[PDB]
Amino acid sequence: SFVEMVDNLRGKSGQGYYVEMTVGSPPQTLNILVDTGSSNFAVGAAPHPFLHRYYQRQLSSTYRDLRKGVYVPYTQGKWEGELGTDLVSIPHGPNVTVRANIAAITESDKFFINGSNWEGILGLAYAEIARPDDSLEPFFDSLVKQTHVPNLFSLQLCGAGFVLASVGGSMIIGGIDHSLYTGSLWYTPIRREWYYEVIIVRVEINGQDLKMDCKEYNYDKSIVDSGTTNLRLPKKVFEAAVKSIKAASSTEKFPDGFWLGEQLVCWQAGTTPWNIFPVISLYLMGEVTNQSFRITILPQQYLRPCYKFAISQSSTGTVMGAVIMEGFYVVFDRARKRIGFAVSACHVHDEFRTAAVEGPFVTLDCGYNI
Ligand SMILES: CN1C(=O)[C@@](c2ccccc2)([C@]23C[C@H]4C[C@H](C[C@H](C4)C2)C3)N=C1N
Repeated sequence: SFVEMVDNLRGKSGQGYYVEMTVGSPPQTLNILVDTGSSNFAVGAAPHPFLHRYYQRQLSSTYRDLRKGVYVPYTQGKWEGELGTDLVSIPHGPNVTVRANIAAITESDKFFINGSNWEGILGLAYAEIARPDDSLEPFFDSLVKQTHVPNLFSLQLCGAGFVLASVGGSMIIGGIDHSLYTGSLWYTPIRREWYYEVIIVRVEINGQDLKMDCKEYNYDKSIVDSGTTNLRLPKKVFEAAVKSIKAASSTEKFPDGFWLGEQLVCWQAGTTPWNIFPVISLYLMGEVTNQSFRITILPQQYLRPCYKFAISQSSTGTVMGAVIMEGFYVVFDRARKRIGFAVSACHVHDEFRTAAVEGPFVTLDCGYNI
């Protein structure tokens, strides 16, 4: 039953969402970040100043060494680990246990987050981007293969809403929980199975079309990534977006340090002039060629709590992260190579606007080949 997976996600604002998992025998309890933007099940497996718990392979009777190291450098930092398998469960997920690949993180740099309360990450993307290579079967692949769990999962990230603020959410594994969304689910095709890649065909700020060649929206790719807090946009699209948002909220302006996601902006006790900030609609390619649908997000989503501007620039394509997912119920339909969006039952909104998922919208080549 999906009811037992509701609210199985926790986290601190901007520090990601984690689900509780157990690894090894006896079950070692660990909080594991849900990451649709990577493909490795990787867990702290050695002491670390930010870690209060970690995976201890020696304490596990069911641990099996793969005798193989793995080195994962990335832009912001890195982590190194040792490959092995062990029994893995999600106490508030499917009532199953699977033998999955586990990257035991023995050393890392700027990977773990102070006070985040998670001790590892669950890469939910595809084998193509797994480390060291695509032969290391990702967790969800192992789960589907070893169990009767449907090849599909869905994320309802709720955020906070009215010490870093606490967020809640749900990861429904193996199906769709209809109590988690209202209205209709709209599907955009997963362009290719590595990241969860999609195509954005149009963008609007307060109804105003950005009027850009749609290739710019997906340059060099667009992905859905729960492991990213912000909505991240390619340079050219980011600037056009910020310009439009600066204009719409012209009435009393802010420091450019705020627009850069650096500085924060403060009112007090529900005096925030939400109405001054525009809505943002991303049109995603529909399942039918010349069709599309839009998801519309409020300032309550892209201003995260005093608030920070949760829209930032990208040199690696569009990243639809938490702040865009938080308005909606997102279905990662791997079995049908598509991603569904629907208005979330928990999305934050005032009494004049609401996050929306609306389609269809017709057009009369938006992908960035590879
Ligand atoms: C964009 N992104 C990352 O940089 C991160 C990552 C980097 C390298 C390997 C695997 C995953 C990361 C995961 C977690 C949360 C956040 C900071 C840090 C730790 C890297 C994103 N996961 C996402 N989606």
